[PDB]
Amino acid sequence: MSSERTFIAVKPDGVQRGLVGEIIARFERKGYKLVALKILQSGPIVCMVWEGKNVVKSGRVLLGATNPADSQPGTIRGDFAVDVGRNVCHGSDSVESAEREIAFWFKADEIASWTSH
Amino acid sequence: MSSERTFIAVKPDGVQRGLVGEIIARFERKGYKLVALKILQSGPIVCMVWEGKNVVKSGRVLLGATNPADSQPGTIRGDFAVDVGRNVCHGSDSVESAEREIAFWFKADEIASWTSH
Amino acid sequence: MSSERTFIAVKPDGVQRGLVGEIIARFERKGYKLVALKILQSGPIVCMVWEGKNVVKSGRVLLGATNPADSQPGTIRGDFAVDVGRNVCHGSDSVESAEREIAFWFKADEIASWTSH
Amino acid sequence: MSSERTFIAVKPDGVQRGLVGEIIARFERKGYKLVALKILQSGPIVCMVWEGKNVVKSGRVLLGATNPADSQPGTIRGDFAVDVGRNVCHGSDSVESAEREIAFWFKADEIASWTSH
Amino acid sequence: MSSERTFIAVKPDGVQRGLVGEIIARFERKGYKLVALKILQSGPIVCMVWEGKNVVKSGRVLLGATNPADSQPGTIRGDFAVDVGRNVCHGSDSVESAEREIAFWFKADEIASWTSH
Amino acid sequence: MSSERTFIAVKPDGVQRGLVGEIIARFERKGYKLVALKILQSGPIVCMVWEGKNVVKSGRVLLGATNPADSQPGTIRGDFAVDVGRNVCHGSDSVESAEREIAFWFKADEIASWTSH
Repeated sequence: MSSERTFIAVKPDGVQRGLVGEIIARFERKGYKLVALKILQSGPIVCMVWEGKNVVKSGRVLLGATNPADSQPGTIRGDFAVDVGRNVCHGSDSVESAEREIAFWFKADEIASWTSH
Repeated sequence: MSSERTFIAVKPDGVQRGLVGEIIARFERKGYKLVALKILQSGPIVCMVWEGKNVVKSGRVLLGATNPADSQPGTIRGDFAVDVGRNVCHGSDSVESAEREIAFWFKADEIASWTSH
Repeated sequence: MSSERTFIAVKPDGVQRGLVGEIIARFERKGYKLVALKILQSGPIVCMVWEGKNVVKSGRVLLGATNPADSQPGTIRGDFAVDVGRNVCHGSDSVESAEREIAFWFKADEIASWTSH
Repeated sequence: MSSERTFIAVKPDGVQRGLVGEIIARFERKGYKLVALKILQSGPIVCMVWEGKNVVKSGRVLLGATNPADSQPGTIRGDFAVDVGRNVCHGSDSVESAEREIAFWFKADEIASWTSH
Repeated sequence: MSSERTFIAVKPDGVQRGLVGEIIARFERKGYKLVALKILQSGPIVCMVWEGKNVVKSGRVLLGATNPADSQPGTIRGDFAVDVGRNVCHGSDSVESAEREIAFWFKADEIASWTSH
Repeated sequence: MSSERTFIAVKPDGVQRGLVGEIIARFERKGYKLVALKILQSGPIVCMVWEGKNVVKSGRVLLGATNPADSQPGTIRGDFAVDVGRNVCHGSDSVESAEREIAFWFKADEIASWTSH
């Protein structure tokens, strides 16, 4: 509707195979503003937050069905995943649980903000 | 020689034109391990730290001569910059000042670490 | 069926974000012959005409549903548009109105022609 | 289920238009192990064999419906074919006829094998 | 220095092999404003005009030395040409003969103009 | 001068990181005819033979200086290698030793041949 946020993350298997550039770029080219980032340490992981109108449903469509075997080429699991264990990434589930996800990972100051062009 | 670090950053004009995916990927494909990331707010900026043997001279070669007019296609300023004012990025200058740069921006815990494959 | 023509165009928002290369190439790689081009001046716009068997339905499938929110990644609105106001391009609607569109924009001589390989 | 094989091949029209790199890479990036290759001489052709869990249905989804006019952008016929005569490639049909196809083209020794990472 | 123009063109062999998308995009991504286009009919050809500070020397560096055998990968002849007969394109020679080239091909009205972002 | 051959090969580290598509395509896009292929089994390896006028010096320029630290972005070692141990590939050394290399690996029949377009 306006200025809604959502939460993506990159599982240990993505990071390890060299995919962090690829994911980030697909979000840039759609039009969505990036607003916080960091890494953390099984294996390591990358956390982010993306802002624009509908970022919630759009994200889910970019990623592809959660069971690789069901997803479509053109999407991220469609071009790179094979099983549900090793499925490369997680994206925020609903315009509610965006918050329980964000607020549980990102302290107040970390989130920046600015106007685009 | 081994396990040396260096410091890249993405200027406000890069970020604004949608280049953060592109830069990150060129580092992934050469072989170098990524080890910390964050954003900050003129305009916003992205900070990183990359680890492997020679990451210092390699980085400089990936970016291209500081005066766009002098740099070569195939590199980052060669494919995307036109003048020295608006030149997209900064990369660490020497195996010394890597530190004065890192330590001045990144607190102890932020830097992670792990073994690759 | 044979040697049918159609009419694509690039809205002011496409042109402004730097997409004219991208669109043109997707038509080249499918197999379709290009046969006229020009630019014009809100904002500026790019006009074209493409020839082969079925170019009409194929074009529509390459572009994606007119409401970005409905279209699929892999297509042009799927990878780059977010709302219906700012939806990047227009493609010819039917094997009839191809003409009312062409003939209304392109004078007799402008249309070239040649044999391929 | 485990360690199943399948058989892809590249028709004379693919080879002639310069597509052998493109096809091979789409298989590499999904995760599947390559295990034999060769060429042969109408026109010439390229034969291969790919191994992992489900390689059979996955292959078919990567290629797209056999009638170009029916297939979806993001897939190989979706991005490059126009008619059913000149449709670029053939991929193995079922977990049975994988064999009648393989064994009819590839002598015992040609098939290699190794462990991945 | 400011707002200088230059003249690129695409030879019959480029056009025929499917390169018009590729060339145009390399100019878009550097930063230069596009300002007129058309096609014409041996074989057909594509004409253009590009505007920004230094577009003259930059163009020449993007294309590569005129003798393919001498040019460097990363540039247009470096990635696609083999001999000097069949060398894909022509780019304007000097900030003078930009004019004798432009004015000899493009009537007054065809050249548009606009402000960017 | 005409119809000279040369010999490329892909080391175990290339194959393992998923590069066989990438290499092959760079040869396709320059213009050179492919004429034999196979695989073999430390680790496995891929062998090939490429034909056109000057394929010998061109190949060497596409690959980059043998010491990664010396080579230039835009080339294959420039974009992907870091040390001389793990340097991804080998390409034929001179218009003589093309033969001692070819003939030592490829039996008479394996080499095909055909006319292009």
